[PDB]
Amino acid sequence: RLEILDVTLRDGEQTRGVSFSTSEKLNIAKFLLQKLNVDRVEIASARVSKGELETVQKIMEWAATEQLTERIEILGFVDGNKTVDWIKDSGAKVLNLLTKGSLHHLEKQLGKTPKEFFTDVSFVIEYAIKSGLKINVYLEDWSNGFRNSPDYVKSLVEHLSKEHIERIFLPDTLGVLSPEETFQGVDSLIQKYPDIHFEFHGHNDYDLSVANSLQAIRAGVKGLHASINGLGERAGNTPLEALVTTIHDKSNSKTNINEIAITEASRLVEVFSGKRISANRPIVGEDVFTQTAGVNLYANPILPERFGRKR
Amino acid sequence: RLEILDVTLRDGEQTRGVSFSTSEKLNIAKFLLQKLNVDRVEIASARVSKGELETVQKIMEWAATEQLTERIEILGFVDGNKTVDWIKDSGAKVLNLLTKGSLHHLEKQLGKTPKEFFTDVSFVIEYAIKSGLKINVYLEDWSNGFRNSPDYVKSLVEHLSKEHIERIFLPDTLGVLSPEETFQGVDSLIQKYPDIHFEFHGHNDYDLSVANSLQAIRAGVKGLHASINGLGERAGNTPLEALVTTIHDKSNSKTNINEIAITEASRLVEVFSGKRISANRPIVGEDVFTQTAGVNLYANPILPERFGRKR
Ligand SMILES: CC(=O)SCCNC(=O)CCNC(=O)[C@H](O)C(C)(C)COP(=O)(O)OP(=O)(O)OC[C@H]1O[C@@H](n2cnc3c(N)ncnc32)[C@H](O)[C@@H]1OP(=O)(O)O
Ligand SMILES: CC(=O)SCCNC(=O)CCNC(=O)[C@H](O)C(C)(C)COP(=O)(O)OP(=O)(O)OC[C@H]1O[C@@H](n2cnc3c(N)ncnc32)[C@H](O)[C@@H]1OP(=O)(O)O
Ligand SMILES: [Zn+2]
Ligand SMILES: [Zn+2]
Repeated sequence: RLEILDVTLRDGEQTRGVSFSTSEKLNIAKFLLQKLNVDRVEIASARVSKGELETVQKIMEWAATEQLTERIEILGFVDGNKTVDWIKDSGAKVLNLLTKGSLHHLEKQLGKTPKEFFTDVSFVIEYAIKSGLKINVYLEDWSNGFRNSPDYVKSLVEHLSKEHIERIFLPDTLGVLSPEETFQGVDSLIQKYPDIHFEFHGHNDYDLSVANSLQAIRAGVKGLHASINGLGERAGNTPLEALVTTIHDKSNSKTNINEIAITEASRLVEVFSGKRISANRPIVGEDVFTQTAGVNLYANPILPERFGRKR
Repeated sequence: RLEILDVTLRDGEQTRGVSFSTSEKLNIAKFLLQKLNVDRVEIASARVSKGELETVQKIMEWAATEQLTERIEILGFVDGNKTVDWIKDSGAKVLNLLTKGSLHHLEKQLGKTPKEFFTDVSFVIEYAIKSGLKINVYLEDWSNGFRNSPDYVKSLVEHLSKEHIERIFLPDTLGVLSPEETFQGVDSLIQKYPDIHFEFHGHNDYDLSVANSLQAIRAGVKGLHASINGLGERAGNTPLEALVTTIHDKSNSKTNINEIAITEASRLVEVFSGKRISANRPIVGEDVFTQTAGVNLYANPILPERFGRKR
């Protein structure tokens, strides 16, 4: 009853020193969709470069072969026709539009009016639909936007509700929210728009992302974003492995993820990305199942074979 | 207004492949108390072995030299006179007694009665006081105990309240609590015993320890336990660096920790302990301040120089 969007290949790629080859991205994409069973994957950003375009084409060639094309998503921008054209040629059929979720960002980067910007947005969604694509919209910096420019944010959502988009994404872009705050901002929107599919997208700057994610689930979110090993730009995104385990054991909601493929997904991403995880990394670290001082008295609901390890 | 107990040298030492030399423990102890300014440090477990006894003696020799002896604490057990004798010779003046916080543990390990066990407990506290020591009591497995054997737990606390101990520790020994749960169990006790100093001690098995810790602060806790780099047996203890930053920015409570010594405390522990931290480790990872894709628009309250880095 909860969709899971993995942004490991995109948001996770932005990380310093990390860059996946076409072979690695295809390998990871196949695993997450077929083995780990994550609902969808965000494999790239449009207009990044050629090669990245080729990469998306191969994955779409494959994804088509497997009736999964609708499960791949591309991060795009409000640039008129450039993003949609790029995604059009890539082979991908889904665009996750990046819009300004804070009045502060809109003015300091674009220097536009909520009216002007909404027109630019409507064009892109308009042109995207016209081009056979589906659209999800990111309210970038929403975490700061609903706390400082709550009006701009309400009109932006008000505008997107009159548009034909699949989902609206509420990201803690700078990862500055506490769980109480995440609940407020999300509850605020879900209660005004009970018919829109919202998904929370947290970042782990204060090591609160999965806790925040839980509160978002309380507020009424229908999906969550996460990356393997919490790969991402700063402290990374919400760590997929701990989020799912936490959703399964500490919430009445469910997920379609196969807990058993969790250890391999991690090893895969760790090797290919080249970013080592600590031995104590929750659920997925090397020594996380080892209790040397504990002298089934100290049995934890977190067992090695539950995640495809030690058996 | 919130005490911080660092268990990096003890609970953190239990970790697989980790063992600090007398020189390293002294170095870390001095830094945490003098530089990082953590209220107290738990440097060892009594009766572990000789050498560890020597180590505590040197630190006490030093701590005395600096009028800090009352800030060092030793993990002890309910063994009659053995623990108190050991701590007596060590030089340490504070004992953190390990008691059974769950009826399940008491019976499956000791096979004793709440009455019998309380008598053994009262002896140790009795004999400890008689020996010039101060006492804090750990309700081991409390996280499972207040959810399954809430009665045993209420009498245990009821008994400890009639004793002359400094504080009572509420540990999520197996790290299985959600923030909502942590609030319930802690609020439950604080409301029955408004005059006792309770401290939460979380573990990061679900990557919820600092979120749990925040709720404990809500419930009315007066202190928190944590380890540098979240060092600890399984997923480790609550990560000190993220806890403090989170307490400072996301709660109305305060701490006496010097945020500036945070990066060095981490490097110190990482090297000496030999457990590498990931580059994305919140607040304290190598690339945690780097945003390569972010194109002061993306200014986070988490700056490098705030923690003694990049300047
Ligand atoms: C949640 C918790 O922290 S559970 C804590 C359990 N144990 C500890 O904290 C002690 C940690 N031990 C050490 O650091 C040891 O020096 C090591 C591990 C480095 C090397 O020796 P080990 O034998 O591996 O240590 P071990 O794992 O046995 O430590 C457990 C200690 O708990 C002691 N213990 C636990 N309950 C009792 C009790 N009721 N009465 C007496 N001793 C007890 C055990 O006796 C042992 O100490 P001792 O056998 O030397 O007297
Ligand atoms: C919260 C966020 O995720 S902010 C996202 C910002 N940027 C991205 O997501 C794109 C990531 N870029 C890449 O992966 C690149 O291929 C790299 C970094 C690997 C190598 O090239 P770089 O130049 O370093 O990428 P860069 O950091 O510039 O990426 C930013 C992109 O946002 C694009 N962009 C942002 N806003 C707009 C806009 N309003 N109109 C057009 N393009 C925009 C920039 O143009 C750039 O893409 P482009 O210059 O190729 O058209
Ligand atoms: Zn993001
Ligand atoms: Zn512990």
